[PDB]
Amino acid sequence: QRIAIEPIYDPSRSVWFDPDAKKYDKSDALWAFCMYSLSPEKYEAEYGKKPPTSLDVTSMTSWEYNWFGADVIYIAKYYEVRKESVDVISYRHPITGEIATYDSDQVEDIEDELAIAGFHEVARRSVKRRRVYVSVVDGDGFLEKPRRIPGEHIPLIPVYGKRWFIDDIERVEGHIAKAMDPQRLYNLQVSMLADTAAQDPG
Amino acid sequence: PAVMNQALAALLQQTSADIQEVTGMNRADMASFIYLDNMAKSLKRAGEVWLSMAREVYGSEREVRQTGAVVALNDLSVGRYDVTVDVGPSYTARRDATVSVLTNVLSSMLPT
Amino acid sequence: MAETLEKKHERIMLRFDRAYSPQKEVREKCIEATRFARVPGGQWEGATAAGTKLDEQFEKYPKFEINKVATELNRIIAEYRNNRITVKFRPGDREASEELANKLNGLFRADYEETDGGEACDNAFDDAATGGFGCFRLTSMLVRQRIAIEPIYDPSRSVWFDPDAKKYDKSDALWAFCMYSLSPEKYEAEYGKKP
Amino acid sequence: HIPLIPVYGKRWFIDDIERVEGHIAKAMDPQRLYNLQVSMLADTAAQDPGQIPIVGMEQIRGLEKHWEARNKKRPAFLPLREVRDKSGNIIAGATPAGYTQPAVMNQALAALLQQTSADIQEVTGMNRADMASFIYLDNMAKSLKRAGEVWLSMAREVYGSEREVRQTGAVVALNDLSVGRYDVTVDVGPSYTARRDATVSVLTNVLSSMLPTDPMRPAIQGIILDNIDGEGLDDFKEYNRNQLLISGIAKPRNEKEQQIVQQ
Amino acid sequence: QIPIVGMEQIRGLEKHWEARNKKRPAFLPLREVRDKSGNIIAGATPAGYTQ
Amino acid sequence: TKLDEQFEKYPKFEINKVATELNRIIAEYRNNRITVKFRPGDREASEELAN
Repeated sequence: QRIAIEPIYDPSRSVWFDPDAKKYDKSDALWAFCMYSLSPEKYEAEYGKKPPTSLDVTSMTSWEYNWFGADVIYIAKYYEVRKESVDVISYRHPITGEIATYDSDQVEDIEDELAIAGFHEVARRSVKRRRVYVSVVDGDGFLEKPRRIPGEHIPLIPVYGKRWFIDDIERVEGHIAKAMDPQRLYNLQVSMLADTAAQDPG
Repeated sequence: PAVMNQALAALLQQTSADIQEVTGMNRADMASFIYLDNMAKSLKRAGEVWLSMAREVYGSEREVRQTGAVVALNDLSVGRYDVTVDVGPSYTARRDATVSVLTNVLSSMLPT
Repeated sequence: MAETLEKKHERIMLRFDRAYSPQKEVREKCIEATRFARVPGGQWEGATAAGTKLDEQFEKYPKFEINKVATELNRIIAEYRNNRITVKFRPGDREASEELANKLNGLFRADYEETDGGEACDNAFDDAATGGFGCFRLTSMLVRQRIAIEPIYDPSRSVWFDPDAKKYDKSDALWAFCMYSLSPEKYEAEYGKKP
Repeated sequence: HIPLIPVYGKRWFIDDIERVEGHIAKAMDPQRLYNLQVSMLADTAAQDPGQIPIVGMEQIRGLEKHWEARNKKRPAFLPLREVRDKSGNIIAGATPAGYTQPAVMNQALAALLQQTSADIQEVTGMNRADMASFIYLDNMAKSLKRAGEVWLSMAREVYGSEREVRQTGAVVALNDLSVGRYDVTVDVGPSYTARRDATVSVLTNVLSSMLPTDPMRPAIQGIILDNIDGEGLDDFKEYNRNQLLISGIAKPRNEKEQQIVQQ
Repeated sequence: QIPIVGMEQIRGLEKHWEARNKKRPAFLPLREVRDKSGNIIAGATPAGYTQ
Repeated sequence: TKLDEQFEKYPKFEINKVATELNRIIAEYRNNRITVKFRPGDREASEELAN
């Protein structure tokens, strides 16, 4: 097993968080979405034959843009955080030290050594923990049923240029938003001068 | 012939000058400081998430050298580790990290 | 007259209005300033949709925005983010005060690092330098007990003090309010079904 | 104490009312007047770009195609008629009557552009005191001092009193009382991620103000190198500590060196 | 600046002067100033401009 | 505009001058990339753990 770091493409129209999270790093969030586009053939590869797909909708893109591709199929990943109750069933084995042992519920089922050198002793303490589940959904139903991922936090890491919290809404800014008006006014000035010059040469 | 009215010339100069004005102690004077500072506090959160995720994949560390699990196990009630998440320069190999700090220790020393 | 008996609640509500009224025009300027400097179209707010008929139409006046007041503010904020400063706990003249100071400002560092201290301080300074008022909170969370440092968002329209406190740090205050917004579903989560 | 810690940019108490100010309130009027100046200049410039000749209808009838293509073809001349009154007499020549005017950029607008652009930089901003960020950074320190006082008052009820007869606190959960105010003072200083940074930062300031002489300087360097350091420095650090403790500066921590290398 | 003209000097030709900045006219038409007897007293140029 | 029963379009020249500073900022980061550190603590075994 391994931990991997992967990139996310088009974050502006792909990542959506709980509207109740206010911190920079979104620590206090309880769910999130991560959308990505897909081709009909790759949707046929996994997820089986299936109906002809029901993609998600945002009504965001093609806003001043040309469309030619019907290879849309938008799929999303869904992250949940739940409390749940898990039984710690410690094999606190007296020998070779081993005081205050772990034995979470998900250990014994996979770890079947037939209890070589552990003993069982106190194993009847139930504790509320915190786990994270992941799922794959579309506009119709579940492409992949929920399963728990190995951690405690939502594994999405946001990066901002400049971020502020103004009126119940988080606001960001890059490095070119402030220069739109002078640039697109300079362009108009040059374009208007060119043809006026070209109209009456001599 | 054509004339190139005065208002257009004034607008050309004004807009061309304003584009540079709007867009941009040694470090803080540069226009790229805030972005490079907000990147560090994102990497700090990434480190925290990695630490929380690594215990269940590689197992707890514990001491009595640094020895982990046997086949696949976590250990619990071992407590928070004694490390602090920070940021620093990115190095391809460990040797670069060693020589980079040792050469900074040097060059601040009189020959003696 | 208390708890279930809401006779305490009318007093609380009256105190809210008494605290809100004096500091009402002051906070409007702070909010307007932050919005003027940060929101993309906020420099023209108040006019926005203004124009003339122009032969039975409603063409609106062009409203270009060339933001030139934010550069010095960014310089000031970068100045602080370069050198962040924190609490020190200097010792005294005694046999054991050295170890006492060491222990105390190690505990404080532990509390500041393992919670949202850095975010709280950065947010407070940013708001204070932009509008003029910032704030942050100091609570005690259960993890087997701990002191935690937390940020406060939108201090201008969220924090209201006793109108009888006059000092910089509001030491001589006897009550205060801290508002925050919430979603209907999260209101259903805790606080029960409720009205 | 109430656990809320206010932070102000600039604060004054004027008429029974507390008044605050940031760094952009003073510059709103010049900025939003500059915006209006630019917006008003743009469309005035865009209204009348060039010049067009003006003629009478019967002075050019039948000759429009020659004037239409005067920039593509290369005519040797352009024909036109004269202006005749109702009885057939000539009163004006064959030249066009006049031309339209292009945009002008009145002088008051130019003066306002320059003045407002200059005023924005004037209103908004011994070495430290000359900078425009000093007052904000000074008001932050006195907020942090109050935060320290609140934390120290609240920490006694959570971690217990200290006492000394080392610093050992409670047993299960207790406060102790009538132990009195502590012997510390709240201040501000640079913020460090780890303790090692704090140690090396002050030790290197103690150094670099010392002439190369006296035992001191090697001891300071040894103490500095004992802290700090990262990956792959095990052997170097052990070699350093050996020389640091055989010279009576390290105080063996009663495990192996007091009986092996110290002896 | 706005040109100043007489009412009878431009009647029936407003659509050409309205669109002089969008379309690219080869010229602009205008009439002369005539007195009560029908004699010409002024040319086809506008009388003046505002300041 | 129509322009005598056609649809000639306005010329729209584009002179991109806003990307130079953005490229400078990006080059600044790509020259110095920075990553996670994992500083040690004050304990007998924290050094090896951090390594």
